[PDB]
Amino acid sequence: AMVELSGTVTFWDTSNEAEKATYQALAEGFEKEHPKVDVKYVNVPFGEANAKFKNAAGGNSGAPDVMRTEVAWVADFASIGYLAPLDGTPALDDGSDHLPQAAASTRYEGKTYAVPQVIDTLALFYNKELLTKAGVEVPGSVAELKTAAAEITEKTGATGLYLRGDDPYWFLPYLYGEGGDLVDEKNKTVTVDDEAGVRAYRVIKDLVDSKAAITDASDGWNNMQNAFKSGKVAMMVNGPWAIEDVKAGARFKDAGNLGVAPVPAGSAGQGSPQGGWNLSVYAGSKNLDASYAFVKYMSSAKVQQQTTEKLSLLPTRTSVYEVPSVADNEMVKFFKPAVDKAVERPWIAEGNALFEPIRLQMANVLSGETSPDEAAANTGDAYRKLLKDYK
Repeated sequence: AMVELSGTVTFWDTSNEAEKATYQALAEGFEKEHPKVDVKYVNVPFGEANAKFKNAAGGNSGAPDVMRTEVAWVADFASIGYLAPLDGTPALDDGSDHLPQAAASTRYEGKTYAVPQVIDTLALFYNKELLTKAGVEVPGSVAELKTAAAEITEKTGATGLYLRGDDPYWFLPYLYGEGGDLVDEKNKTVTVDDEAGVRAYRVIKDLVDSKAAITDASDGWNNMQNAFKSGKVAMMVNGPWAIEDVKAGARFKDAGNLGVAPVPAGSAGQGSPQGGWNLSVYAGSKNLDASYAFVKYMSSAKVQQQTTEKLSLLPTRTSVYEVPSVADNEMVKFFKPAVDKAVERPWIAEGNALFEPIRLQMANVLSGETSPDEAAANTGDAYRKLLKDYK
């Protein structure tokens, strides 16, 4: 005789209205192989979950055993002592299968505080009919995009690209395209203001000045979706969360008119920012052993496969992409090449705080107030102020 896992595992899930029934069933499925564990599923709106978790942990009461953690939230929560370390625990038993970026997002200062669940990124969406009418290939770089945009405008009147100007996550493809990045964690050095960062601010302004792209200082989500759905532009950069809305658009009655490609390269690189979700164990959990097993189960190939089949979320396990029903999934077909271009975030406590300086400076570049060099300098200065021990 051996004892079985027992006790309670409270799981806080942040999945949306359409996803939560499936995720509750998957979570409760843990009880099939562990009937003495009581899984208590709770859905927490994603935009409320970070604060709710911090408040419960900080009050030493009512915190879940297992928390669904956005990729940036791993370092956020670990940096304030709220996550159990998972190295040398049974939680990590499924190991090298994960996409490297997804694995990396689970680590904070040399320890593992999560297991990967799903990944996403930004990608270049394109109107196939407008590109076909114009005679152009999907552009693979900013230089190619400028040329393609001019052909699209001449032939069809549409602008090539809607460049999202009011949300800093959409700056990152341009930064990565110039071979740049926000910080060098290893050397505790701010890098957003090196020449690659200056060039990235220059690229976005050039795209608009040259008429390859249009943008807006406000309401950028709606403006971008309306422009792309209507054919005012032929291209936009966006994520999986946009697909259903695009399919409701007037130029996409035939979903076969939508193409998705990786974001374009810049002069010295190519990459798109990384999103997604992991699973973490609360540091103060009274049921660590069952929680380790629960996150292993929810991160497992079997569960990742079911998640894609039911919800079309993108797996982190390389093996799962070889499952026929996964390989032919609409979202996997649209996004896997883009996911191969994902670039890791800086996995630091202040990762999310790095976005606001970009938002402000990119806005000021696009309105003409601030030059690329001053924008990059301002971004770097704000980072040095936020990151007191970085050079």
